[PDB]
Amino acid sequence: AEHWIDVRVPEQYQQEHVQGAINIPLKEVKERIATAVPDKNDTVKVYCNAGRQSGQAKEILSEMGYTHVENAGGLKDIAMPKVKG
Repeated sequence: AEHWIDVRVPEQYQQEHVQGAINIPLKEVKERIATAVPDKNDTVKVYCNAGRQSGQAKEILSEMGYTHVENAGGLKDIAMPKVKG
């Protein structure tokens, strides 16, 4: 399966977020991933407004010992349905 995580400020989430993502900012992803995705073998796709901060979150998660994290890109790149906050 997969889980999707918005890793930026809620400010993007308010206007639109990938349908099925949860806002877990970069600053906090390190701890909150454990409650969002208790099985770190599950696929985790991170994205943010500019793709970069999801890149950083991916590195944080890789340090936390994830096996299937991926930076999807930036919010613009993900071609899933989106919804507002």
